[PDB]
Amino acid sequence: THPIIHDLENRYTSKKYDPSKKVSQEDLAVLLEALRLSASSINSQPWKFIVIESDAAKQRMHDSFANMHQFNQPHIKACSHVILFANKLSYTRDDYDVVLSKAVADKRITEEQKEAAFASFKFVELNCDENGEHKAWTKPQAYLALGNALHTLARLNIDSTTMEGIDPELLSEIFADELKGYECHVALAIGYHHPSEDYNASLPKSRKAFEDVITIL
Amino acid sequence: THPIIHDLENRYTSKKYDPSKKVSQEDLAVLLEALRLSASSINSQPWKFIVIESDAAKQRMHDSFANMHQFNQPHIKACSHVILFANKLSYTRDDYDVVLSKAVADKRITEEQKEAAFASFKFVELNCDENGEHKAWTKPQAYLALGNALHTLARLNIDSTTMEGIDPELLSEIFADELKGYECHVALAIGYHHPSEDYNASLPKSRKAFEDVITIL
Ligand SMILES: Cc1cc2nc3c(=O)[nH]c(=O)nc-3n(C[C@H](O)[C@H](O)[C@H](O)COP(=O)(O)O)c2cc1C
Ligand SMILES: Cc1cc2nc3c(=O)[nH]c(=O)nc-3n(C[C@H](O)[C@H](O)[C@H](O)COP(=O)(O)O)c2cc1C
Ligand SMILES: O=c1cc(O)c2ccccc2o1
Ligand SMILES: O=c1cc(O)c2ccccc2o1
Repeated sequence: THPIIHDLENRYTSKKYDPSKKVSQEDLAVLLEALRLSASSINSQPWKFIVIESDAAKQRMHDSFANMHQFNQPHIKACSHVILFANKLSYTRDDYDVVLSKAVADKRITEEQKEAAFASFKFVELNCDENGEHKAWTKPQAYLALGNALHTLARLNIDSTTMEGIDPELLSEIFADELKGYECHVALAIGYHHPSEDYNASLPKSRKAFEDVITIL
Repeated sequence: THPIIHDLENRYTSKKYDPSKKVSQEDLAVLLEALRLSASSINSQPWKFIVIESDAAKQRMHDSFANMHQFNQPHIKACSHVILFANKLSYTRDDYDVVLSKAVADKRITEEQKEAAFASFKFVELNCDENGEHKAWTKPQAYLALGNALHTLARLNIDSTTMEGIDPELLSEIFADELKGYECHVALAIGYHHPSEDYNASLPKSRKAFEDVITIL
């Protein structure tokens, strides 16, 4: 099988973890750097990836399922790490300056061209919603990073469970300081599936027929 | 360098294509199958990938830049193929029926279980607009597929240019029948960069400091 297809046909959504296997620091570092290298509109990187690693952090995450989507709760303490994909509520010219400044430092643009580079920010200004927030534009960038992450995990042979069945309001309360100026609509548990109780590991993958999703013109 | 990091450090946004090189059908088939295998919330697959391959289709795509984002227009005819990432405006039970029916046909589930599988559709009603549109939920799923595609292209060593600088309104007119019931906010040109005029090929990649985007708890 072609290596790319093999990876995408073999990755799946784990439904039960093995609490005695942890992701190595070597593998976790690759995943985190892969997330950092994700592409985004105008190199905005309007995101923050929060890694729930410690027992104390896991308890806090565990508690965010207090009143909603409890079918996802058992994974928190059983898996190795949980990653929160946070997207910025509003993206300002100041946030953008952080990017442009770094670009001047990395030698991709000149300080003179920097001011000239601020014109690409108009693209952000046009995507400003009712309340003056850009969350409808920043959230999709974070999902792009998530797609990158899922492909990355398939290559490292690490199991995962993407989760939209979370409580964003309660997460913003529990991780108050960390999610300041951001929102979190999706989290990702990673680890190693349970050898006998992860029933999804044995089910066939199902997707729509090629002609139902692809059109060639 | 670690294979995953090498791929992500070496892929970049091409700013000029070589019109004499096309993507092979073998490579195109891998990319399209990779898009099809993308994960999505509840396996909804609320997307359609439209491939602009023929000269006639390229002309239509070329014409969608008549009003705006002219800086992106030259790539259309120069590159090999353009892929439109379309997301569904509203996701219904009939839409989910198609997913569940294919799941049954894929032996993933049984007809009896197909009836109980619709209980997962409750999560789609949770993203219904005041207008009844789920575009704020479907668009992020399409961006996840895009993140998957960008990683896939890095593995195949094919150049690309993601494009949000497009005209969704003009696209809806030009690709009237193909996009009925969908919207398209991002397209992707693929091909091979111009050997000497693609200036971005020689510029360093720039991303925010690890500490600025990643928090470990
Ligand atoms: C954005 C997103 C959110 C999802 N949320 C959940 C979730 O809350 N719980 C879980 O069990 N699975 C969740 N999934 C898993 C999907 O059901 C799964 O990706 C889809 O059925 C395709 O199956 P595979 O992932 O097994 O290929 C989610 C997936 C995506 C991409
Ligand atoms: C969603 C999205 C839309 C983008 N739109 C454009 C576009 O219209 N034109 C183009 O030249 N670059 C576009 N880019 C490219 C980004 O500027 C580029 O990904 C970011 O600067 C990081 O650089 P790299 O992609 O070279 O790593 C887009 C990227 C993303 C992910
Ligand atoms: O030069 C660019 C680069 C971008 O990332 C971009 C994004 C959205 C709109 C237009 C754009 O123009
Ligand atoms: O069983 C599932 C599968 C999903 O993909 C999902 C998505 C969002 C909310 C809850 C969910 O529960």
